[PDB]
Amino acid sequence: DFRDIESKFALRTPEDTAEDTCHLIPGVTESVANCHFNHSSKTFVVIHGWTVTGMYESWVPKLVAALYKREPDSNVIVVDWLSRAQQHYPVSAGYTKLVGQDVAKFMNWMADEFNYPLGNVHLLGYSLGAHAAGIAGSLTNKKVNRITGLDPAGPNFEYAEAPSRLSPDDADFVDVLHTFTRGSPGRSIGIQKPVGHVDIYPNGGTFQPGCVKCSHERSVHLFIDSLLNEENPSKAYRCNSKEAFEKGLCLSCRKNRCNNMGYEINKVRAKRSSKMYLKTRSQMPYKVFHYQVKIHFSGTESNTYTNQAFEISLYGTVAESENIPFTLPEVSTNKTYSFLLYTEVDIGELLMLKLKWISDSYFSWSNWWSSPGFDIGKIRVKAGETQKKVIFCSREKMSYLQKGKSPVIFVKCHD
Amino acid sequence: DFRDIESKFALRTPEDTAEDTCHLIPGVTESVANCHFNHSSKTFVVIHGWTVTGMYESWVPKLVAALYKREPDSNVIVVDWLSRAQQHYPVSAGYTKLVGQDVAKFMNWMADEFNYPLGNVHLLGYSLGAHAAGIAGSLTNKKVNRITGLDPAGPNFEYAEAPSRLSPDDADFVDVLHTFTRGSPGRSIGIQKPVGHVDIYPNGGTFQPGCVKCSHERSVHLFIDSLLNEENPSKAYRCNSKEAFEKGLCLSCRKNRCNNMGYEINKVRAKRSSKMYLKTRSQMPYKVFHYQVKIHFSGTESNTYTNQAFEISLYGTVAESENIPFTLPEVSTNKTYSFLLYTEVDIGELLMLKLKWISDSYFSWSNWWSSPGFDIGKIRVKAGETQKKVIFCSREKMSYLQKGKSPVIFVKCHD
Repeated sequence: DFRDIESKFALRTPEDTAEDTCHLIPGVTESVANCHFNHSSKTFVVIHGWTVTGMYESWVPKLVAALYKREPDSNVIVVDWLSRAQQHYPVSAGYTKLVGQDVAKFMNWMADEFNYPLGNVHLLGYSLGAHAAGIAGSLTNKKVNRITGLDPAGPNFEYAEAPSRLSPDDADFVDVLHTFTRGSPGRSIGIQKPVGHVDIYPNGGTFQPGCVKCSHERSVHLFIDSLLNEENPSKAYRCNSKEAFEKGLCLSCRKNRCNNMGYEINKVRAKRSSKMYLKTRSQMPYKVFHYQVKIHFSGTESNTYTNQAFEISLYGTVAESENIPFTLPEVSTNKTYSFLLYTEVDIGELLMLKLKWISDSYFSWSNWWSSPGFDIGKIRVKAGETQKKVIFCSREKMSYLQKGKSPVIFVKCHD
Repeated sequence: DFRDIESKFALRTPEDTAEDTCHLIPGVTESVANCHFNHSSKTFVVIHGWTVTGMYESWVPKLVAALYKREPDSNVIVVDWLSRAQQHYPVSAGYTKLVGQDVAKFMNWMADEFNYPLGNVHLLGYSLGAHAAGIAGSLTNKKVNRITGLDPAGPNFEYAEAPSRLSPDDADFVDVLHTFTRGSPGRSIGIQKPVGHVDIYPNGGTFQPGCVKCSHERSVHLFIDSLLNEENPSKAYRCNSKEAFEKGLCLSCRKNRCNNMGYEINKVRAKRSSKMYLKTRSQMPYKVFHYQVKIHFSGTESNTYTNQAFEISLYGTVAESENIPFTLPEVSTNKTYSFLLYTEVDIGELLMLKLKWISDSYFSWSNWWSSPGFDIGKIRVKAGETQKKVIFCSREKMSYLQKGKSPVIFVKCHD
């Protein structure tokens, strides 16, 4: 052996939940005999990240079961961070480059022991483990092809240098998921910067409101539910900022302005640190569909903004939605607005649109159980997947805005 | 003069509400000078019917306004029943044939005074006036072409002879409207027999539930709203009985099994005293659309009938309906039922069907807020107008019957 590794190794098997089946000893010894290894196989390696107490991360069994059922003949290896974990948090950040040197010796081992092509390997991890993976990928003699960092750490790595962090040149393709950008960068965990080729801000990137501490457990749950549901990947959209995407002007994707999420990013490289966006549900598998609208208003009386309590329903060929309350901070005459539609079901082909503006909490009455209304019609839509430039229309009576008991309907017409 | 008429005559004008403008004196005197008459015109004559007190029927101004706006250059003439009215009710029935002889001398007058072709005249009336009109049409030397009797009388004319009543041979085409067949034939007003070529039983023919006495008054209202709305006549359907039509097996009209109502009966004669049916609304103009359904049930558990509290909604291209509660006295597994859909609006082309079986009054709970349900799908429909043999289908989840909060949806499919 060259550098005596203190971290114990474990090449895991699908018949293993939360223990070690086969320990791979360091040094150039027997490796394929005790631990099963296939050269014509997939090698996805993980790093256990920062643990405050002495505990192995409880989400490993569902993890290794998910990657083993997703890909047969898989070589999954985990390292023990607890050999150099139970110390101070910046001191653990100091030990990140030593464990990076350890995994550096690891992928330098079979580079000449087995002469691996290193074009079929995967490296992934979270918190300080993803940072050590980025350091190791920065060190690499032969450039690694893929890395999916999960939710990284915070105030230890502030304006650090590129070999000491994740970088686009650290791999052929770098992906990252900032679940938790909430709070101060110098205090809270999470970096507010597009550190990789692509970066994700799920549920706005601040925090998932499902409510444990709910910051990296999400980042592994959406990844495992992305890789299980391989036939319908979640479609992320390139945009400029959080609120610009929330208004919904970044859902065209006529050119490369949108891509998938999770395991398959469709192998698009040479990126300019662009911002890529999603919304998500909470505690059911996360395949939220997206839609954007182009609403039109009219009226010569020129009334102004009052309230944001509006609800809309949707009926379609495949499924149905009851009601989705939303918030529009500006509403007036002769103006076009837009807001996002996040749906838990696949509506599919469209027939008609249902609208219910009761506003029961925020000014339902408005001085005669009715508001001074506008005339609403010619609402256009755009689907978050593929393209749908279709034209709708309204009818005569229910184009008027009315506060409470207002079942406004819409209808498709093509002429 | 041959027979000195006691009834005063009035050839009415559109500038007349409830009075006499021009009195036409009896006997062969001047007739076209004082009262305006055009030979190339339409002559629709009326008879004021039975009045308990001394009163001219208050619905004459809207009547004569409606026939004058419907047909320009119209010769409308009314007689005074009050000359021989204010006596006993069978004694008034005795005077019906004397006023029939009076109007007999009337249409025998210009048969040789002006040599009228008598193929452009109309005779109409109600209560005993329609009976006297039938007697006069039975007497006629040249056969009259048209008569629209309104709601006739009751116990005076029970199993009477054909010259003493309305009959198919009394005219070329005889129409009648039994609004009120409720009660005993020997006590209540109204005959329970197809006295004419066609007969109508509106709202089942018992009574219109709009709630005055609400009987004959209703009759004249549906006739005037039929003649005002000439572009969309109410479509009556030939059937066998009241409940057979109420179940809805008489709405095909592939052959002559349906016709219009009001003024225009499409000139179909030589009838075999068939029963012809309608439903109607109350105190708005009466153009109720009709639909019939072919619902299918399934299930091997073989559950039986419990309740009849079901509600259904309809969404379409043109309009919408909120909910229409109905009653089905038999519901079970693997059985096909049918019930009528009476709508106040024109739904038009169809997209999808909405069903809400809350049954909040009649057993909404059913021991766990849910009932042991059936699987429902493949519902066919048939429009009351023209034909619509279209095929629909259901989806996977909401085919199950559930008591309360049950938004069952349906979808059109053609493959």
